[PDB]
Amino acid sequence: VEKVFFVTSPIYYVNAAPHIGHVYSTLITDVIGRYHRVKGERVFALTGTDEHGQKVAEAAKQKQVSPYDFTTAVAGEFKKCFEQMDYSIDYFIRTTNEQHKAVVKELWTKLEQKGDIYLGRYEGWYSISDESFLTPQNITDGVDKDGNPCKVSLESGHVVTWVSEENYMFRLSAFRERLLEWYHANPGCIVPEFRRREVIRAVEKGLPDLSVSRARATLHNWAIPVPGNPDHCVYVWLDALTNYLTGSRLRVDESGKEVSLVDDFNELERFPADVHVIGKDILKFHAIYWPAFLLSAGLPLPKKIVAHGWWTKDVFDPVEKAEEFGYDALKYFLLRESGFSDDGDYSDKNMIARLNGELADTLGNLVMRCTSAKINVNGEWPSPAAYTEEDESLIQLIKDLPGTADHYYLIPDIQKAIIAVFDVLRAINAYVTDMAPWKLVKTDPERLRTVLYITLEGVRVTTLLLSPILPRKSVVIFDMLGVPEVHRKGIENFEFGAVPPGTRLGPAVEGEVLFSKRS
Ligand code: MET
Repeated sequence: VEKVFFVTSPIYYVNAAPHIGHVYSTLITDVIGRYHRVKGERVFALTGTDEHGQKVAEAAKQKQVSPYDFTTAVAGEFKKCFEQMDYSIDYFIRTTNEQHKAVVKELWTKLEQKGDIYLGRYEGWYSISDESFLTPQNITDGVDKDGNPCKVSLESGHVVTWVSEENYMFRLSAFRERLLEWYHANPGCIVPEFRRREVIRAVEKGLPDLSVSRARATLHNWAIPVPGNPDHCVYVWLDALTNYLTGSRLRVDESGKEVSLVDDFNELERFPADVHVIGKDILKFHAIYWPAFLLSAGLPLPKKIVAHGWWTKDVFDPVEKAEEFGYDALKYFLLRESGFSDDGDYSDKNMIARLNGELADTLGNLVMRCTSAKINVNGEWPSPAAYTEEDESLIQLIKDLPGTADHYYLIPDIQKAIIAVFDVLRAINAYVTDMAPWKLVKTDPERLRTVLYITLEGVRVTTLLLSPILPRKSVVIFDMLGVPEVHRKGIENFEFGAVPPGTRLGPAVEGEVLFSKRS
């Protein structure tokens, strides 16, 4: 299928200012989308804000402001944060958007028409902060904002309240077997594997029907009305999930403004998403509810959901840390340190260790060596002579790197991808140290040609595969190496030897620093 590669992030509640967590989830989305662009693929990356609901309404009230004013303000904060963070997201959707509201009504009507929505009651627990329905097995004892007894969610520890309302119910129970068939027929669809196992376990125990409307008073009328029943408002999560479907049907300005909503998702060739990036805290909504709505509506299911280890929505300001330590470096650190396990050492100490250790010493030092006037005296890419077995062994590593990094990026496990690239980087260092090209300038010019060219090409290819992570710094590196633009993207330039000998390096600004060491 030739289609637009469609990668999304969650859309974040606007009850508070954007923080780390939002920046991480969108960072992952950004990176995946950036990697597919360097492969020369069509990409559409989506991010945005979740603006309706009781949670947000009550946050706006607590600040003595109108919901319209409050969502617009916080959303603007989110837009400023993501711009400052230097992403490359193709569109920023808001659920207050009028074109979005129309897709929600369409989808609602489609589910109703398919027979999958009936009027019933929900009587049970609810976490307003998580906008989540919970069974009694999922709550426990706690304390409110005053030490007063109360019940909280096991999931998140937020206060839960009992709800007894006549609600429109979605027939989630009817989709249990079809979802299990989906999980098993596509064992890559949920990443990492242990979260794929969790979802299956849960669906296997059985599924209750899901409330998809609420009484309009309860939401403070800050919500999308149920089509043909203005007493009710569409559940914030059904509303929220439809974000993905909406964004797949929006034609976008050259300045990121929606200008048109197309009738049919096929028209823009984006739906269904090839990867949903989410945090572990919103797995049920994306891996159970979402495909059930889509199976009901006759729509196509996503290909991959990847749930990382952070808590999506919840001492570290992203922009200030990036001002201190560097943007690409901060992004690199976040991506390198965490797996699907949120047990990352995020201290200033470990940030500096990785900055100095890997960015400055492994990669930075290596770039400076092969470009320096000491070693590379003609400031160009040499023609290599004959390769020795040690030469060939390093070359093999470089030739194998792209296919390996590619598979990691596609899982997606971006940490593993970085580790693979830096293994090759550590090897190239060991080769350089072994060959001592600095001594070779004098002793053996022909030998140097070989060592230097292999060093250049290794640095080029690692840098290319590192470019979705270090997008500003890779441009600097390519500039230093003198790599023509056309060679900076495309799978054509994954191949060893795509930049010809004789290519001149780019001027030198000997106020160096690729990465300046710290503390
Ligand atoms: C459809 S993504 C919804 C995510 C939710 N608004 C959150 O912030 O966790």
